[PDB]
This record gives sequence, structure tokens and C-alpha cells, in this order.
Amino acid sequence: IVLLLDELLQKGYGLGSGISLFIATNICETIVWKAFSPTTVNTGRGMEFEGAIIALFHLLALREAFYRQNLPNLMNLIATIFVFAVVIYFQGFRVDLPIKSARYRGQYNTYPIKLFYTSNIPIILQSALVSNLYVISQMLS
RNA sequence: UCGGCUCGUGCGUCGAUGAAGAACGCAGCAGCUGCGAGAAUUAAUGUGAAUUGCAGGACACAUUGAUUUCGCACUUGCGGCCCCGGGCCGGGGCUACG
Repeated sequence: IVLLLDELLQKGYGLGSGISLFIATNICETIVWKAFSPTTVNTGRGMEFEGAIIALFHLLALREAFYRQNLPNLMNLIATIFVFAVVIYFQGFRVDLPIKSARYRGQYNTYPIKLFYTSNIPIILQSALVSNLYVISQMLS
């Protein structure tokens, strides 16, 4: 099933290295999280088939500060947007190094040395893999 | 042929309040040209959305609104007088002949 897709996706825009798969599924758990509430059929203890973001008839008085132990869709979105804003701010940090052609007098370019200077996959995976390797070892043992 | 030459017309305005001329410097990226450390121009007015070889003006929509060097001497040499500030240094104003 996936062997055929392995070689074809690389050609073109450049959505290869399997990272295009990771972003699609990772963002999916974030974006379809909102759409889960209207489509959720399980209730547990409170009605959910009609959604929980707007439930004024069910609650109301109305306790807007509900228990966010399941479907925290109301509160986690508040905190996550803060993380999105802070990361992009630190993403733009870089030290610009003056650079010029060794033959032509004129335009000056800058070699950018990013603050991270390493793609997130090489750094975070090396810490993600060891965390996964630790867990599987303890589960087996 | 965005240059000359010739004729004609009107005007006919330089300078110690420092001229003509010279030097040096000024553009984000030599010359010519334009400018003077406010240096490829500031203000104002009119005009009105461009400048342009290249990305880079929030252009308040009341589109205010784009388009220096050339007192004594000429080596930056040496002063003097009066103030100001910092503790000798820096700044300002003076100091040619008739």
C-alpha cells in the first residue's frame, strides 16, 4: 500500500522525507479536535451528541467553568495559541553575517545563522527517540 | 539630429552680509551632474500619485501628500583677549590694510 507512494511523493514541491506525513497527522489531532465535539456520540455522563462548546440549554444557572478532564477543547486552545505565538517569535532569531562575492563589487548579501541553527526534526527526534526507547525498555522489563 | 552658426528682441541683476575661481567632501548599492557636515538636499508654495537599474516610504485619506577649506604664517604650524562647560581639555565670540 505504501511502497508505491514512497518514491512518487519526493518529486515536485518537496514534501518528502516523511515529514509531510507527520505534519498532516499532527495538525489533524489539533484541527479535527474542534470538529470532534459536534460529531462525538459518546456521552459518559453528560450529553455530547449535540456538542459541548455551546450548551446553554443543557446547563442553563450556566456553569461556563466546567470540568475539563475530557474534551478540554474549551481551555487547551487558550494555552496553545500562546505557544504558537512565542515559538514563531523565537523562530525569526538569527545572526546575520555580512558576505560578498569574491569577484564582484556591489551588492552585499548576508549568511543567516539561525538561532536554532538545526532543523527541529534532528534535535527533537533525538530526544523523542530516547524517551520512547526508555519507555519500551521499562514496559518490557 | 535634444548640436552648432547667424540675425533679431526684451532685460541688463557680482563682491568683506565676503564674489568669480579652486580644493575636499556628500547617495543603500567611478564620471558627468546636483549639492555643503541639515551635503544626490531641509522648510514653504504650487502641483498632484509616483521614483525606478535593483527588494527596501504605513505615502496621517484632515493621501502633509509620493513625485566645509582656500590674528601671524601658509607647515591644517603658532598665538593673544573675553566668556561658557568639564578638570589642562573642549566650545563660542573677537583680533587684516586703507
